Amino acid sequence: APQQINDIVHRTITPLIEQQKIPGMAVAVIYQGKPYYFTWGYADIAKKQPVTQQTLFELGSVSKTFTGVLGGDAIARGEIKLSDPTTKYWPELTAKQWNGITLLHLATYTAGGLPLQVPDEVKSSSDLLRFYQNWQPAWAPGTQRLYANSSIGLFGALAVKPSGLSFEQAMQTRVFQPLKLNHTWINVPPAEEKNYAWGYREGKAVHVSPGALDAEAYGVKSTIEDMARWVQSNLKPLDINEKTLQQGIQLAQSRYWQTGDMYQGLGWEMLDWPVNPDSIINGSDNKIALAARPVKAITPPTPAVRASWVHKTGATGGFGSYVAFIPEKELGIVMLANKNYPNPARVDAAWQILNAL
Ligand SMILES: *[B]([O])([O])C1=[C][C]=[C]C([N])=[C]1
Repeated sequence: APQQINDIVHRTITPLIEQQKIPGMAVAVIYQGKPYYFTWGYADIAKKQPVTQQTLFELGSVSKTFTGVLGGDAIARGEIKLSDPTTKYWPELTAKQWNGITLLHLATYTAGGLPLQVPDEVKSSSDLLRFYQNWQPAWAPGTQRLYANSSIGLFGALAVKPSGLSFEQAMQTRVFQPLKLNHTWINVPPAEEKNYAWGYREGKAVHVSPGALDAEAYGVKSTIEDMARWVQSNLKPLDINEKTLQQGIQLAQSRYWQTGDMYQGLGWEMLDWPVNPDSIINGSDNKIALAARPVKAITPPTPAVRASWVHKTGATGGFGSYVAFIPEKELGIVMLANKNYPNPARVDAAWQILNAL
């Protein structure tokens, strides 16, 4: 890396690790459309295995970007519409609530109070349906934003319906492969197990446990290299050869709703650039990010705005990730750690480094 970049990263990251007590970390800066990688520490402390560019990490919520992108591609293919009511795809979903809730609502957390999480007692397809049928909304559709896995997960389960594929095959075929994310998995195969880092929560080594709609809402595992490649793709959609994906990417970055100074895409979250750092930093905090907030509709939605600060945080019980990019400046960063540390800290660091370029 050019010394500038080096200095920046090191200057900012080291202290973060030290303070947060992060066992491993990989970072990639995308500068002028070129990535530069940094790794630190361990992937597995016990076996003293270090973090490399091949180490796999749990994306947690950053999976939502993928979901949102696979959904846009489906839209671009003419297989679904955001305006379609949910029932068109899950006709058994017969209860009165479901009435006017469309794919758009689900995909954006504005359905009217769907829970953050799917209850752990929900296992079968039967449990699921019940869960849905019996859910009672707190608000009218399209009035209040509630960050929810059961909201977005559901959208992604249904988006792939017309295709005929399972969520995983569709992601693979339609997203991973075309983009050349060969080390990106929902289910990590045996041949890759050796590179899969241990999450660490309370000194204990942990892995994401399976659950309803996990693939769809938080099930991706990937590497710093593939992450960087994913960031490059979202930064320059137009260079993507596959029409639908290209288009699909752009739709995921479209602005459907606004709250405070933030806009809701399809998995992505964006702000206007330049941005008020206090805004994003503090906004990232759980108390704020997970709360119920009133939304204003953008009618019609605004197409992907080059001047933005695009991003998404993500976490599992043993990991914590962050991605941010500014299409207009051809810059981004990706931060992967095998420890779930505080959001604002991630935000602060990303902004420091990115502000410096
Ligand atoms: B996801 O893993 O529920 C997620 C959302 C917002 C912040 C973070 N760290 C994770």
